[PDB]
Amino acid sequence: NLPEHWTDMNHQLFCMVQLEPGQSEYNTIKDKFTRTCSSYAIEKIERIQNAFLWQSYQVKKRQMDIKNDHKNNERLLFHGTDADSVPYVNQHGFNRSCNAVSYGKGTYFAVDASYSAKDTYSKPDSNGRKHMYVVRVLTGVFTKGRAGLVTPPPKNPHNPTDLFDSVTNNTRSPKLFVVFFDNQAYPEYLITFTA
Amino acid sequence: NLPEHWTDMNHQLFCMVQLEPGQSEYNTIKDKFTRTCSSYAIEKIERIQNAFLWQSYQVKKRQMDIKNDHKNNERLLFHGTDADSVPYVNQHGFNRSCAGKNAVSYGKGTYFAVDASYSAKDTYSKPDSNGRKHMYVVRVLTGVFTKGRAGLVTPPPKNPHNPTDLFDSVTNNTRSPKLFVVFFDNQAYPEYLITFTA
Ligand SMILES: O=C1N=NC(=O)c2cc(OCC3CCCCC3)ccc21
Repeated sequence: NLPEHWTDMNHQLFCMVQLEPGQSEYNTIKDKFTRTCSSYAIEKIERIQNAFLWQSYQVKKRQMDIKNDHKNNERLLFHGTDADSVPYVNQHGFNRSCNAVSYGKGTYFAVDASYSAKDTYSKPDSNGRKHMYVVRVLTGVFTKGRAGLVTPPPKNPHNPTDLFDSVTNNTRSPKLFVVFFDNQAYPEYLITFTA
Repeated sequence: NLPEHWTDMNHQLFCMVQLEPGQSEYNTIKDKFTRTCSSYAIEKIERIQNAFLWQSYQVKKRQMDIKNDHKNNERLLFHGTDADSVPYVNQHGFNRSCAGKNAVSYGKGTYFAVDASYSAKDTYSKPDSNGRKHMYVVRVLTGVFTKGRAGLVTPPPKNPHNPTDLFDSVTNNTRSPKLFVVFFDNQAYPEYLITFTA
């Protein structure tokens, strides 16, 4: 059930597709980044076409839409990483088992590209290049996190196994989200850029 | 995609079904257990019907069936646990983030035993305040495996020059496997819960 805007993959199940500058899709992703990172230079934007990761993510989306009884469970967020982690994320997505983790032992995503653009996250490589993903994240129903969580808290400790979907730094005005399960986040675009 | 022999759950996403001694379904699990645990006695065997865990696991199985040549990717293995963990495993499955360090570590992941006698150790199936021990019977996507190492947080690569193309699982011994370790969510479906006593 591969999305229409994906380009043909000659019957393969993984491809990184470089976007054409000045076309609709590239302009949309560039604008999301330049909202907070207009001082940075974009070398390229690639679309991640990973059929298996997409399948597993879409199953978790359909389940969360049923569980929560509404369809507003997805946000587009940013994730900076080092060059040596890019092949793993492209093929396998995000892994909590692989910086501060003050809101719990999960994978962190930023609302603002400027946060992910810090050298501690998007570490410049031996050529000065920095790497940041644009990510579809199933944030669903969220609560404030805290140090040492291995899953989100329960919604009511009367039923300890009915969990929040994610945690955040601030519930009224979130700037980051943490997810604790595989296939709750789909890396959709990779931005390669310089300071 | 829910199996046609499951009980009708009437819109519900989750149910535990108590099996009847003398049914083939009960007897096969009883025999699999008693092969190595004939000193213990079974109280009851429950079929775990968890729609979401089943969906996510069957998607992973179809993907491993495509990726691997013509491999039998699935084994039926045992997992002992404490009573405090049973409600979470029934609803959410096996979380590597909650796993203990094993007395012989082949990596940081969830451990599954070939023999019920391994899982029947008090270290894993801790007796509760009523002297009941709990063991799951689990469908596990072992796939293509190699001998593990204590340092691992994912299975190792098949080829050191292609670090992202990974083994599916690791074992203690490739020639005579007695334990498997998996490192990803929805690679194991808790199928039956055995409640047993001395
Ligand atoms: O883009 C990111 N890539 N990798 C991260 O680990 C990461 C982490 C992150 O917030 C970490 C949080 C910040 C406030 C204090 C506690 C810790 C935000 C973005 C990122």
